[PDB]
Amino acid sequence: WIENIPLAEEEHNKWHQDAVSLHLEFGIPRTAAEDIVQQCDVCQ
Amino acid sequence: WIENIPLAEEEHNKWHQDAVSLHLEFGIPRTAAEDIVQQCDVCQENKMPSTLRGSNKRGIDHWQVDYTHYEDKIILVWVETNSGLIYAERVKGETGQEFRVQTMKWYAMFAPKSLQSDNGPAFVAESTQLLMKYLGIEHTTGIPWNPQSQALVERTHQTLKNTLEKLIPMFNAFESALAGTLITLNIKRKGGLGTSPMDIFIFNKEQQRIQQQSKSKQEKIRFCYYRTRKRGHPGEWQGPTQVLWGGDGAIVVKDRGTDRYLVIANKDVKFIPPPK
Amino acid sequence: ENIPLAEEEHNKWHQDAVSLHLEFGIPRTAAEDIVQQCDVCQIDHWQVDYTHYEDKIILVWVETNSGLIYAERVKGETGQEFRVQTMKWYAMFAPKSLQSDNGPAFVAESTQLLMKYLGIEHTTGIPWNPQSQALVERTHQTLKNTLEKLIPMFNAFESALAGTLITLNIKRKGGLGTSPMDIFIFNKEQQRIQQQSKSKQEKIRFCYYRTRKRGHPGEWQGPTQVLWGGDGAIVVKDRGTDRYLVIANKDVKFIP
Amino acid sequence: YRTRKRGHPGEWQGPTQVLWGGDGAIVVKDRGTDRYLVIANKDVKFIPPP
Amino acid sequence: WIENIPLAEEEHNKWHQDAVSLHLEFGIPRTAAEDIVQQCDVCQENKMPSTLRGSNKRGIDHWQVDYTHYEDKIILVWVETNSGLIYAERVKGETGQEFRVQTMKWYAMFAPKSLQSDNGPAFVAESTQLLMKYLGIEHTTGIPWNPQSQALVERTHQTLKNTLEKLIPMFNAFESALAGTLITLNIKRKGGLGTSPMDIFIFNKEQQRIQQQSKSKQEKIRFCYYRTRKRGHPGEWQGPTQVLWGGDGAIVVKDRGTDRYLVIANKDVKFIPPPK
Amino acid sequence: YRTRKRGHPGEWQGPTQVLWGGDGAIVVKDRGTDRYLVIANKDVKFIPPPKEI
Amino acid sequence: YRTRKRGHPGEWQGPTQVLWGGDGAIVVKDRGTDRYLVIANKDVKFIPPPK
DNA sequence: GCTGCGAGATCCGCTCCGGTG
DNA sequence: GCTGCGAGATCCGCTCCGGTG
DNA sequence: CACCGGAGCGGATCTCGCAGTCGACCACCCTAATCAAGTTT
DNA sequence: AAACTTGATTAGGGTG
Repeated sequence: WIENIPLAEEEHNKWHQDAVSLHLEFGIPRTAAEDIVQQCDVCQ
Repeated sequence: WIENIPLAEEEHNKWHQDAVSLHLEFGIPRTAAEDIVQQCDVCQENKMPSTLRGSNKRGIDHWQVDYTHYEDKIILVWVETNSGLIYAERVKGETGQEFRVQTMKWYAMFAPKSLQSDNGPAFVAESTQLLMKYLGIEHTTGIPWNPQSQALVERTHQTLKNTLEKLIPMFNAFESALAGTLITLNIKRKGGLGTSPMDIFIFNKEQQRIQQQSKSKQEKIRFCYYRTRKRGHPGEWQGPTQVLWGGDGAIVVKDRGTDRYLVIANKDVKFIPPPK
Repeated sequence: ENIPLAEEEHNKWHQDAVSLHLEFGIPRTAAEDIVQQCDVCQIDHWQVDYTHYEDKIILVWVETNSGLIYAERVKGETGQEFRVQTMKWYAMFAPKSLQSDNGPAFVAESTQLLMKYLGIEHTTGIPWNPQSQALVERTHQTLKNTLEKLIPMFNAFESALAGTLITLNIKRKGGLGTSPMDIFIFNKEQQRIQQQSKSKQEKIRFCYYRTRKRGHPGEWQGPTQVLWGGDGAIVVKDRGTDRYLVIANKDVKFIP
Repeated sequence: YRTRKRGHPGEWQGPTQVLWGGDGAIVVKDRGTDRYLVIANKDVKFIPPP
Repeated sequence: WIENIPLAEEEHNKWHQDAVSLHLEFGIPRTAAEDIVQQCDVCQENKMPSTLRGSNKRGIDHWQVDYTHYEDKIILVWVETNSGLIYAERVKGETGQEFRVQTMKWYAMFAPKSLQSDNGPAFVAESTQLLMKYLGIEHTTGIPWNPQSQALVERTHQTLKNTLEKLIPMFNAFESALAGTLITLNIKRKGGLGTSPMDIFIFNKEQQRIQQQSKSKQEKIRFCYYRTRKRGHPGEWQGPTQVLWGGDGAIVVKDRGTDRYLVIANKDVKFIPPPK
Repeated sequence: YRTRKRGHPGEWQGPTQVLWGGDGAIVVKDRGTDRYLVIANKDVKFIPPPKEI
Repeated sequence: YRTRKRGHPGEWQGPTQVLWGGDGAIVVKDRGTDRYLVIANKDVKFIPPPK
């Protein structure tokens, strides 16, 4: 989780998927993933 | 706060706190804040196991026992699980042979079908176990450092010893007073609807009569499909199996998948027409 | 209430109170009251014997009706030991009443007292009933026969004693696969339903009563006893017919 | 009967209706939720109404 | 039909049973059938005292303490009642002199106003008591062999020792780890609204201030009256007392009769007009 | 997990895996004896599965 | 499914699996004797699907 | 393959009966 | 002249947001 | 646009340890080191 | 006369 969770935060800035996709990739919290995608200006 | 988190994480790694205070002061979502101490070593280590546990109502004639040392008197105690009618007897030694004889007596008083009992050697003894087996009976093991599986017998050791303290001066015999306590709580203790355990055991022996159960076979079976809705959309009838018993608005059924009895509301039932 | 209709049938046919209970599903102390109140024919009721086997005094307990029993090894036939034994025996059951001979432990003052302490009908006397006595005899014969089967097989005499108690009370069955256990049990059911439902409530009450003719209330009649007060009903004998009747409590005037 | 309760077995519940006898459990309605359920027969205590 | 009762009474005096079975079999009213065992000696004597009890958070600056042996380390623990912020310190001996010094320290850290503490001799010591007195402070006695008045300090001995088991490897010092636990639960434990005890103590010290508290005297008083209904019929008005504070639909008042604060719904109030 | 010797509980041990779950106690393997065991929940200190991994 | 004795149709049995669809009959196991069996489609009543 | 429950004493709410302006 | 509440795991009663016959 | 579902948090439910260091001596059942008693190539 | 198996009587591990 909390080792996955930063790394996915790193990786979304690269690869910009769904929060869904990272929840389902890394097995993180989805809502945190959603927080990244919102806090990711790029998908915004 | 999403990136406050590694610092908050550090502050757990430093200062090792609850998911809450950490959640709030770092102002995050709390749930991964719990996944902290899930992922902590330290705080993961030393927490206690909150665990409720359970005792078994279990079976008609299913039983539970422990020996007693009342006033330096070994008293071995014969105590039902389901409706918790009991028996006991004073004993000179706890030994497996002695024990085996005691249970021969008490077993002969009834058709006790099974048992929970602890790690005491006489319970545990080889020919004791072979005797349960010899008679086609289920011993089960009260386990180390759980009197609590042995709950009721210890409970009743309480109840009984209170009653002893009443009655024993009234008698020549301690063991007639033992009879008196035995009498009373297997009988004279009556409650709810004002019924003993004895009521309930014996009643249920009438209730558990095999001939009646065998007889109900003549009553009709139907089968029924149940099915399951994913995003609103019910599955195939899963399978089709007997309406074990119908209720109003739902039924009794088994999932062979679990091999376990189950409900289906009568809307998600298919009624399956008769042969004809 | 089926009790007065059962009484209607017995007044005709003169059966056993057994089959009155069984036929009509009434109480058995009701039924026993009928046969005792039926001049033509005019539970939890036991008999004991100590018995010697292999130089082992054994106390025995024999229900007079189901025929179900109990027995236990005895050191000596003393009143006091026996007083303990009937503590334990009453422990296993809810016995009402008893027969026995005049045996000293039985007749003894603290023993008879103890029956009274338990509210029991004890009867010592030369036990005279071939109904009972035949069965007690069959019991002891069958019994020590079954000892002679079982006792080699067991570490304990009292375990094999247990064995015979099983054999006869449980494993031994008849009719529809009923052991005297099953009998006894089933009797305790409805009897302890009726006993709670009835005898505890009210005793020795009279009333005036009437009979509705096409729903037209009769004259008030009696005074007669309230024999069994029912739920919304009672039981009464109309003195003229020598027959029992159900009367609804509205057609009752209870005589205070 | 008793079910999940606070955790695992709660405190006892009902008295309810003994509807269908099975092996090891049976279904009784929850008066609270009006809902048919199951109680392990080790979570049961059987009773005659009156 | 209540003349069965003395015999039933005897049957309790003999056979000592529940009010119910006795009630039913003797077929009486049950309630005096309970008054039996109320009046029994035998079935009575031996009953247990069902008693809930209570703890006192008490007023601000009211405190509670016990020593704790942690890993053979005397640690004397300084634990508030009301908002339960705490302190503790490791000690070499429990002694009254040592103790007296410890409390000098901790007392100096605050304005702790009172105490609950047990029968431990150092708590109890003469000059200890004289020291509380010397400073105008209320000791109160944890009674002997009841930790439960000493509740929170034992509770916290739990909490703390869990935290010790975490932290102590992280430090040179056991007592720096003691500082760490101290830190955390007096601070870092934060909950509800995400606040420490430290929050609450200190806050309340701001709210425990005398001047704003004394300033409010300028605000108006009115007095007000009350009466009591016997079989529905209210008494005379039982005098006038200050409306200590008014609420909506009721107020704050004292009965001098009890010398205790009280409510009156504003209908049973007389408002008493001003001087003028 | 831990175990009772004259009642005296063991130290916390392993840790290892939930094999069969039950309410209040489970099945687990003793690594030392390679043997299955039933442990009182009280003496079961729960862990999430992945451990360090 | 049912079975005949001297042509006399036995009582219906199952419901069961159509173990294989045949022409004029099918395959079924007897749950009682644990044996595959064929039943002529007249001695069969097929069961409609969940609808 | 095994699981905490019941007894004791209080405290509040609901029902039936009676008193008050 | 004084009073068991607190730490630790689990779960139902609710809402906010997304998917779709 | 109505209905069901995944994710979220306040509230609710259950079990338990703080009480100084803990063992000392019993009774039962099961397992094991050690000594005594025979033969057999 | 070395080795080979089995019964007897006190010392340790799990349970009231």
